[PDB]
Amino acid sequence: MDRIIQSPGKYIQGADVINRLGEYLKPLAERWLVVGDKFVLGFAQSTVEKSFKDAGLVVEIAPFGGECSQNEIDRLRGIAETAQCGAILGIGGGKTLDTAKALAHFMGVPVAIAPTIASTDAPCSALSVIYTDEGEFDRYLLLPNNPNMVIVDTKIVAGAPARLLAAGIGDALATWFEARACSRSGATTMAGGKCTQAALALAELCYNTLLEEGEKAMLAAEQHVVTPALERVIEANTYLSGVGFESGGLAAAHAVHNGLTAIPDAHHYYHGEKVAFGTLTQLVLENAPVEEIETVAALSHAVGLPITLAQLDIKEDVPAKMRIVAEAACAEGETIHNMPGGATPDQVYAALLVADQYGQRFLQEWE
Amino acid sequence: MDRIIQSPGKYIQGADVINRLGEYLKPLAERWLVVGDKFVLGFAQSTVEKSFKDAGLVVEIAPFGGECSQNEIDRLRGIAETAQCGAILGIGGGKTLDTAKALAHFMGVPVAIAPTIASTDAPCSALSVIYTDEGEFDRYLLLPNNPNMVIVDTKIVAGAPARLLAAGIGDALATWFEARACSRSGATTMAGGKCTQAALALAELCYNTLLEEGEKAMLAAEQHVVTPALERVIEANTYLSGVGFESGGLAAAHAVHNGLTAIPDAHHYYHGEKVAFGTLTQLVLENAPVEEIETVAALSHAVGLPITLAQLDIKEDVPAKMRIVAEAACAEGETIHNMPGGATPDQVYAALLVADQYGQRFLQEWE
Amino acid sequence: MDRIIQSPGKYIQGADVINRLGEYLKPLAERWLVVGDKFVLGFAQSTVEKSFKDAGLVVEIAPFGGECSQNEIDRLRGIAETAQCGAILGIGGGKTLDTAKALAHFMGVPVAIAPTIASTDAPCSALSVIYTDEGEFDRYLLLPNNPNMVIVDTKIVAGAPARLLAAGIGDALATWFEARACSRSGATTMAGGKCTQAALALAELCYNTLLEEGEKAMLAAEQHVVTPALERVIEANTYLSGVGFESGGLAAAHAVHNGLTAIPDAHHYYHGEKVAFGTLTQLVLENAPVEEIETVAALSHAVGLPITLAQLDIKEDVPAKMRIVAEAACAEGETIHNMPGGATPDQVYAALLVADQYGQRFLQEWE
Amino acid sequence: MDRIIQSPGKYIQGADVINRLGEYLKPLAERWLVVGDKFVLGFAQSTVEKSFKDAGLVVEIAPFGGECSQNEIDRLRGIAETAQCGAILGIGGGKTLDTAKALAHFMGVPVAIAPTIASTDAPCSALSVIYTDEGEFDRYLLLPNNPNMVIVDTKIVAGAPARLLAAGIGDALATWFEARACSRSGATTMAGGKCTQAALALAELCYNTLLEEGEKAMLAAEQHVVTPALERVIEANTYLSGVGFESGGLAAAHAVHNGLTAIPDAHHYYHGEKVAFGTLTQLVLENAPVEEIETVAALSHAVGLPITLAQLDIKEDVPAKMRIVAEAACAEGETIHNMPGGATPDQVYAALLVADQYGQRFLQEWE
Amino acid sequence: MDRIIQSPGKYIQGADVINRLGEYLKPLAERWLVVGDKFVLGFAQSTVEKSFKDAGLVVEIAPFGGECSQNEIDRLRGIAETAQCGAILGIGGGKTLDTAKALAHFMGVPVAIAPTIASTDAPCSALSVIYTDEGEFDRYLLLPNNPNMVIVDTKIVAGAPARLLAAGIGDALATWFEARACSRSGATTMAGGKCTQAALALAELCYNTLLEEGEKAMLAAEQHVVTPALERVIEANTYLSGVGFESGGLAAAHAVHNGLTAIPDAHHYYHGEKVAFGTLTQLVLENAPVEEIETVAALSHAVGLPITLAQLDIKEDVPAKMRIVAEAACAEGETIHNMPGGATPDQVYAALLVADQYGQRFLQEWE
Ligand SMILES: [Zn+2]
Ligand SMILES: [Zn+2]
Ligand SMILES: [Zn+2]
Ligand SMILES: [Zn+2]
Ligand SMILES: [Zn+2]
Repeated sequence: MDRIIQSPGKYIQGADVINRLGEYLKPLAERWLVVGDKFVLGFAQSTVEKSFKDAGLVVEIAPFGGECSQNEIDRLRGIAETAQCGAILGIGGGKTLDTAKALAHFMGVPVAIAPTIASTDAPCSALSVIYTDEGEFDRYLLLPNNPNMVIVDTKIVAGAPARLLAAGIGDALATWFEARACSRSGATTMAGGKCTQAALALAELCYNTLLEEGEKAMLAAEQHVVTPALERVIEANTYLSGVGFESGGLAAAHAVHNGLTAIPDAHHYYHGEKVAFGTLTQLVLENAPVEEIETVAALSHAVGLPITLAQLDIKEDVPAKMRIVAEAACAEGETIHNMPGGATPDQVYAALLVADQYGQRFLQEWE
Repeated sequence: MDRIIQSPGKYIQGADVINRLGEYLKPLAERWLVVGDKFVLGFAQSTVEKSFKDAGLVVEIAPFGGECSQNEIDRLRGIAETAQCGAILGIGGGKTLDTAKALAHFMGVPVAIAPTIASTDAPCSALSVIYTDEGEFDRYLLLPNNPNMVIVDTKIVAGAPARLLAAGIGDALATWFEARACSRSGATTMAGGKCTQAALALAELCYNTLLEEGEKAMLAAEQHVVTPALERVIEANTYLSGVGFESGGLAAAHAVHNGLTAIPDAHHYYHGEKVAFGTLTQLVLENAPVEEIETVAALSHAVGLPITLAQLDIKEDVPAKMRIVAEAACAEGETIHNMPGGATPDQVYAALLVADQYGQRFLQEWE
Repeated sequence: MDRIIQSPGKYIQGADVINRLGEYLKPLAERWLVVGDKFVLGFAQSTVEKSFKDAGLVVEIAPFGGECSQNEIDRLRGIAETAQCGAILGIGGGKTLDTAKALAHFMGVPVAIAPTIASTDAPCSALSVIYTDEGEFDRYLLLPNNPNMVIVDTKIVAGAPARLLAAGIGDALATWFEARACSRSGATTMAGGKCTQAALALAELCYNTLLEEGEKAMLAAEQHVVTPALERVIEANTYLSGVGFESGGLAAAHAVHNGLTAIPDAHHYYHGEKVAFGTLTQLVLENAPVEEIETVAALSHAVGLPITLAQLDIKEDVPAKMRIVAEAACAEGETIHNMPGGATPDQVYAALLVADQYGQRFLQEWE
Repeated sequence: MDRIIQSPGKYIQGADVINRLGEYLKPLAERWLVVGDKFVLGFAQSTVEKSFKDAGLVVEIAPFGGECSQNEIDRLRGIAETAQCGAILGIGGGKTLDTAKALAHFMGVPVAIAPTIASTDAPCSALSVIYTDEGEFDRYLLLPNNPNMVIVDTKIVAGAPARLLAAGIGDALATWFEARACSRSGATTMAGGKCTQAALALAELCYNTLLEEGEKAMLAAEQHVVTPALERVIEANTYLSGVGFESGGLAAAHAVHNGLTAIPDAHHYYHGEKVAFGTLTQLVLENAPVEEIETVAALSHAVGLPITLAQLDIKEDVPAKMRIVAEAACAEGETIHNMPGGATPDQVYAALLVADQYGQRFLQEWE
Repeated sequence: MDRIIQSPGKYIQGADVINRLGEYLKPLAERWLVVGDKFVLGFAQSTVEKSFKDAGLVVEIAPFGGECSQNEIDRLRGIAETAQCGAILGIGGGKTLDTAKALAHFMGVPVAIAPTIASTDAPCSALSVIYTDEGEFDRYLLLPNNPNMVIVDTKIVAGAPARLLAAGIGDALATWFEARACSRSGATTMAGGKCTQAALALAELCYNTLLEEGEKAMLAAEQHVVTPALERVIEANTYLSGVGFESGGLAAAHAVHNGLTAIPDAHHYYHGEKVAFGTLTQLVLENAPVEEIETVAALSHAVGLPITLAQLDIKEDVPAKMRIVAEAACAEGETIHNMPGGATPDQVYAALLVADQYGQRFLQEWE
């Protein structure tokens, strides 16, 4: 069929770049509503308003309620209309950015996304994961276009807990392996077409960047300072992993992540930490070479990601729980079917237990 | 500085994709202005009208004057304002596409670009090219956004004259060496910042795609058929070249192309045919290793591109003419100053004469 | 799915091996029906009768009608029931061996296969190609088991025309590429399942043996002497190629070969000669790397196989004839759908014209 | 000599494949006798009867006594003849399968072999192994042909004790070294001739598979689940090890195995466990390179196989017990003579003590 | 710019070479002033006077005060002028050698430099290093030419404390990384121009020598004996490190060294010991590949050099003391600007903390 690649129109990243929000956003619109994370605004609202004023723009700073509900979308739209805003800027965590994207869609205005943590691949994407109130996956919610601009302040991001950066590494570690399987299987990407050569290049660039700079970036994040290794990992976590998964395809890792949410044991863990184990489960499922799985297992453990089920607090009734996880992964419309050859709930259940047994041996041999 | 990458929102390519212009373009607008020249609508108008009709879209045909003049934009803006057009769709060659991107800027509406040839990297960029009369350079006129959508029909491109695909390979072969040179020097790219890891990976992917698929794509182009090698080169000529040049950087290869237009001898040669010689010039200028120059010289000769000044019909008064080219290439605002250490016109003059010597010997002793 | 590999019960190979047909076939049955045409029985009958007599076996000679038709199998059935034969020995070429294979199936008796040429991979397979009485194709008859015993006399094969051995190399040379395609796409082999690791091992062993012994074997072939290189190409032409295609899978090359049969120009050319050009076409279709295509075209030229359409006497009205070959190859049930991603007739048409252009240039620059 | 390769007619493996036993066995006969051990029929009988009945077949379930004796073969021959059985299906472990294969031979009917464990290379072979009543090796009993079908349910095999899969790895691990030895010496294989290229590739593929998948398979075996690595190892344990030892040849490894049965100490250890030490002994005997011995020693220990005599419970009066093993291995009719340059009992005695010291040191440095 | 490489006129090294000081110095002058520290003349004076006297030279022994002050230079200038001295010979450590070189400059006479330790790259250079009286870096004082002769007695150097040879390794270890940085950025070297090829080869040769001979040399140093490895390291510590830093350029390593002198904690540590941590800091700053950082960290620790701040006694109030180091390194007139893309004090501060964490972890895994 057709080959399609989607991208945000502009990706900018740099230290203290929120000082330049005004100059970068001015071409898009003149009247902006800012849906700001309460924590981000507590320490930076002054400089955001100054950045806009110095560029001759008008702002309506709107503290984000916290949840990405339709109530909150409606409330924010009223503010935006009363102020006659022509574009939305979301700045903060994922729930903040997902709201800004939904708002600007309903208002048919351009959107700017400014993540303040590099913990998932969601920002650049034209997507949204819809979740039941029990913490279990439901559906992917698509949007007609990607954000117009993504702006990443690497100094703000370096301030977050390093666990968040590692969770982004976990979500990005999957990119190459799931896009590669979609290429092998002739699967359709979330952009609606076959793989381009470009998307597969970025997905493989993502994986290699994490291998070469993951541990060094983790060192800078713990000190909350910016080094070039950190910059590269933030780009891998945001642009590369975003364009890679959307335009290269999802497969077993994210299906296993959605399957893990169907049990409450790992509810208190981040997206990327569950994806980290889904990658390892995909490598067993597709019988990756022993050298490949050892590398992925070693980098994952080197940044604190879980490589066994106990590290996601799954410790009792493991078999019963893994049947639920496996059936959930194989549900209708799930991405596990993009695996070369496909996968059966008996097959995913096997890989779960075997990935776990492999992770346990690696932690033993590391001592 | 910040690191910035720009891209069209969506890039689609595939065989007979014009039949699906309706469904791809619908989420962007409903009432469209189709801009094309007599030849282009000769074979497309019927299928374009039908695709938009079955999708519930209103289409307004508007033949093109052949040149990207301000009078043509206002004229087309009138027809579009009268028909209440929501988006502009340009279909055809560079002039048509540059017109459609310039028009939709003034009207403040989305644009879709449907190139019917892969001969320059212009389609994806947020850039026109401003020239003189009889002469051929003025400046680079910038744009605020990249095209909303680029849709390349590979069956249409396969029907074009193969010489036009070699021109595209010429314009694209320069991408990696110019972006590499900007990475080595810290040059600001036309996206406004430093190189992203992503921009450099697509620029290198462009070079390797031409190396591995270039001649295979030419076999298909001369038979006017679509093979996977042809699709890969089309993507390298359009998307990889367009993003790689604009977000990777320009250097001496396009400055020397721009100087080659200050003399009249090569006016009957295409854009990428003169870039082909500017790439070799830059490889002499930067003293690229011999294995690198030979590889670029051999591929260029394999697809019919010029590697000497006589192949651009410059056979008389060569030093005096090359002094004009050199002085033009080093003019203020030209991109040759992005080379590591810069470039004096004495050194560009040197590089032109030595590059021409190299090609003469390659055509003799090294083929 | 299940993974299945099928093989003949015993494959025996040696010089002057028909002298030992009696002791090899003795444990299967005592009364044997020997099917063979006039030419083969002309040089083999006396030797078969001696070997069977000294071994204590009973022979019933049954001269072969010449066609592998249903009526010819029925006729040989009556003859074989009247002589109360316990097994069937077919000796000679394809249509004979195919007739003996199907006859022993309907009679529920062992079969031995004694090829006197190594020109196709048919002998070892559990398949008989059934023609009408007048000689037109009828159906592919799938047998439930492979030949109980296959006995190849290398000296007899050395005496045959060398053009036949080169045709065998053509048929075998498709083995590795077609099975690798079926592995990538997950196709079902003619053995009813997915690829075993063993079948793909033998498929690739076949390809390397042709690369390493092909030229050396043809020297022994044209001198009608037996050398170890000839003994290896015979094994590759018979057992490796046979299990390779049946348990590894068929794809574009044999599909394209059937399409060439629709064109009447290449009628006076052999199976493997048409298959050789089918392999080149598949390599263009699947965009195999230039180094791979070059290696295959070089080996094909070294053994006299056709790498252009004019070497198959297809010189006039080429675009019309290729549209017929392409339609015939993409027909229902034809193995082109085993390609990764499948192939449309327009894609197979394109590959056919480009593969021909490639071989033309290879022939031109090799001289 | 003639080069000969034998094989079972059809090899099938898959998870839950006993559900499809009927369709696979359909073309062989309508009325089947099922020889099953009492334990195996406990979980399999109900499923077998449904698979046969739904396929339009007729089954007669005959529980297996436990031993492969002539009295047991005669007793089962009665049941089959009274029930007018057209073929024999054995299902279970080695003694069941060996019985089935013999019974079908005397009745002159086809046989299907469904092994429920992958612990030995004997399924798929056209032979039995004769023993005394003290436990010492007697001879090999050769059958005329290999089984008609071998059907391996991988889910059933994963449920077996993991020690049995490791015993299969120990048996299969010798395949390559003994076939390579026979090729080097030009010995005659159990299939009656010289090595074919096909058999050496299958022998080597066996070794490489165990190296690459052996540890991943033991993870899934110990969880009693099916992963692609466990399936590859089962195919290596059964088909590759089967064709490889029979048509690639035996040498010192199995000779040294038979010697170890001449002493009572290693009676509690399975077949493949003693073959494991035989392979190390052969590697000392033929003076394998120190990197080759270590790789084999490491893989053996990684899956629990003995690499010292004490791990075979041979701990007292070792030089006495090894002289017995040495002369037993060197006896008339043993394969030790297939070693390049042969081997005297003094030489094998040397290799036994030295291999033991090697493994003791390998284990000592496991700290 | 112009490419420039400076050097001392003659570099001589050998065991017991102070016995030959006279013949080597003969052509420079007949009447010499010998500036010697009181300790150095203790073992050297008697030998020096005999080497000079036997060579027909005339010597005036002037004991060195201890400091390189103008009052000391004037005092020695008096002694020399009264004794009608034609050249100056300094013999001892850094302050003696720096004094000798300055004195000869004011008198306009030749100078010979005989270093008794190999702890720094300053012998051979055409410069002094100016300091405050608290211990903080002031500036560099440039001399017009390099010394006329540098004569290094390797036996004398082997008698020095081994810690001093390791300090020379720490100084020399930076030569390649700083010259490579200056080459990359196109910075101007201390010799006034751009890097020559000769200087980069000497810079890289320095690094490779320390890698290959560093540990072997520290064995002989700690035994105070002369081996070829100790001689190669002395040449790398003195000549290669000398020409390499002066005509290859300085960057972040020595800039970070000067910062560490802005705080009092690391005062008990020699020059090269603080440069050792500066090299690690530069390697973080420029984001060197993780294999390059580790090789340098490993070699440093192998010879006793600091790879953490605590090993420089910087243990309390670290973020405070590092901000001082950072701004000191980034001051005007410092070489940090020679880094590709330069470096802000925030960036150097990042690199200081991160490098420290890296070394702490390198050391932690030393168990
Ligand atoms: Zn994710
Ligand atoms: Zn261009
Ligand atoms: Zn064929
Ligand atoms: Zn065995
Ligand atoms: Zn220094």
